Amino acid sequence: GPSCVMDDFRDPQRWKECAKQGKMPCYFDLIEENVYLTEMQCECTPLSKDERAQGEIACGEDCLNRLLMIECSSRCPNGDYCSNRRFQRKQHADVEVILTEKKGWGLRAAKDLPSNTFVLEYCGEVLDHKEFKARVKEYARNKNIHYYFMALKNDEIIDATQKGNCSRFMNHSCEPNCETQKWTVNGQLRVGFFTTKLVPSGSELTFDYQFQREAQKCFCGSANCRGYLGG
Ligand SMILES: Nc1ncnc2c1ncn2[C@@H]1O[C@H](C[C@@H](CC[C@H]([NH3+])C(=O)O)[NH2+]Cc2ccccc2)[C@@H](O)[C@H]1O
Ligand SMILES: [Zn+2]
Ligand SMILES: [Zn+2]
Ligand SMILES: [Zn+2]
Repeated sequence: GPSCVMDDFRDPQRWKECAKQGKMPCYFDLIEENVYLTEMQCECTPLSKDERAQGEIACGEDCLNRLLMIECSSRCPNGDYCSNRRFQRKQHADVEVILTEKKGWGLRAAKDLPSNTFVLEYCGEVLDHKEFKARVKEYARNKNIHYYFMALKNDEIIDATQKGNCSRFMNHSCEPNCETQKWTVNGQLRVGFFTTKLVPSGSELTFDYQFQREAQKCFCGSANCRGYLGG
């Protein structure tokens, strides 16, 4: 019933207004890139203008970068035509945040999304496994229902609880239709959601949310459903 679009979140005044009549999620800090505490060229042959004209893919599936899960930079053999800079160009799919029967807010496809399609970056604060643990107990002491945690690399856990983006409304499903993929962008590892199937317009977007220890009941609906979240 109550949905909103990506751009609803860029006005804090308007949003906190919609927050008070439950037509938008609880407020948080919207970010495009990741917060921290401190922290090599493509090899495809160029396409012509003749080949740009029929829309044939620049740095498509045969690209040494793409295949190592490393995004091109500005100085790539296809430059602007290069299609393997999806993170940097924020080439996100069309998604609305929706309200789910029992899961809190969720994410649905506003159009048909083909398989292996960049949905969004999971952005947030990047913590070392000390900070993260302090935070887990801080949040358990706060009795926060929801949990916005994810491992990135050894001693690097991304926490969207306070600061983050609409990727954090992605819900679990024991039979999902997206997966995480870890990508390098200027030698900084980044993590985005990518579709694993042909999600129809209107359908909820879901992944296999894996995490440590009150194990939460799972309402994914799916047949052959674990029954609880975790691992
Ligand atoms: N099948 C399900 N049954 C029951 N509860 C479910 C559920 N799937 C999701 N939940 C609820 O979601 C919380 C986490 C969610 C917030 C989304 C929530 N809807 C909200 O409104 O904030 N983030 C996940 C995440 C983490 C890191 C990167 C990306 C995503 C859970 O702790 C659970 O409460
Ligand atoms: Zn290439
Ligand atoms: Zn390229
Ligand atoms: Zn389930």
